[PDB]
Parts: sequence; C-alpha cells; structure tokens
Amino acid sequence: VDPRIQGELEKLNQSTDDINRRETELEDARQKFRSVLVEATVKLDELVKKIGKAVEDSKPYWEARRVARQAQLEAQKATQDFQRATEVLRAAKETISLAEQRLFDSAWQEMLNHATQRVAEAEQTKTRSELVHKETAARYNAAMGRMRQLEKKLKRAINKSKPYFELKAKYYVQLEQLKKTVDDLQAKLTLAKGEYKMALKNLEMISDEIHEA
Repeated sequence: VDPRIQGELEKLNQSTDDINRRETELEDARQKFRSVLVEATVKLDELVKKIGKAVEDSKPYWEARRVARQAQLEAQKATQDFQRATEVLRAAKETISLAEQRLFDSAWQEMLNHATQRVAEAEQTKTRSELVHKETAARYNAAMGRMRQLEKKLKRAINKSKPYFELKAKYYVQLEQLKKTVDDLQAKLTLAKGEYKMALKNLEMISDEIHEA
C-alpha cells in the first residue's frame, strides 16, 4: 500500500504548491490595488485643490439629476404596468363581447362567468395603475423642473466639475473590479486549501487503515 500513499502525497504536494502560487498572486493583486487607490486619492485631492467652489456648487446638480433619474425609472415602471393593465382589461372585455354575441353552451357560460368574475379585480388594478401612473409622472416632472432651474444657475460650475467626476468614476469602477478580483481569487485560494486539507485527511484515513491491517 506504499505506492498508494506515495502517489497521494505527491498529488497533495502539487496541491500545496498551487496554494503557494495563488497566495503570491493574491498578495501581488492587493499590492497593485493599493497604489491605484492612493493615486486616485492624490489626483482627487489635487483636482479639488484646483477649483473647490465649482465642485461644491456642482454637487447639488448631480443630486437633483440622480433624484430625477430615480423618478424616471419609477414613472417608466408605472407607465408599463398601466399598459399591461389596459391590455388585460381589453382581453377580459373582448371575451364577454364574443360571449354576448353568442347569446357546448356550458363551456361558454363557464368562460364568460370566470371572465366577468375577473373584470372587477381588473378594473381595480386599472384604477390603481392609472393613479400611481399620474403620481409618478407628477413627481417625475417636478424633479425635472427643479433640475432645470438648477441647471440655469450652475452652468459655470458643472462644466468645470465634469472631468473631475468622470475621472473619479473611471478610477472608481477600476478599483471596484480590482477589489472583486482580490475577493474571488482569495476565495478560490481558500477552496484550494480545502482540497489540500482533504488530501491530508485521506492520509489520516489510510494511516488508520494500515495499522488495522
């Protein structure tokens, strides 16, 4: 049973070598992340040190823009849902129209009865959908108005702050992806450790096997 434990321990040796490789890889990754983030720090600081008033005055505009976008998505959803509701009502009424024109009669009766049982909830959903639609559109356009009057008084600031924020954005998504890489890589490393450990457990199992033999 010697070649068995031999091959086993060789395989786990390859495994722990792999572990070492992934460890060094991870360390290198994080060390790469750090320099990038501090670069982002100093560039952000220097660009703020360029013109601070423009940026600080620009922020409310971006705030209003975000709010307006949220209201946009909400209003869009409300509109779509209302459309679906309208379609549902259309079909539900078309059914009863045909059924009434007909006046296998039992099947027709059951069908029109189920339909005319569903049209009530249909109408309720219609009302809900349309009122929600109106509200959403209202808040929507209100936010658009405030954003407009904000854009009227911030033409000089936001243009200056635009490159700062786009740079900040690029560095943000970059460091984000980097951190992602670090995370999943470390996870895979842990899994590898699990594998190596499992090979060791096999070693213990065989060690238990032989002395019993």
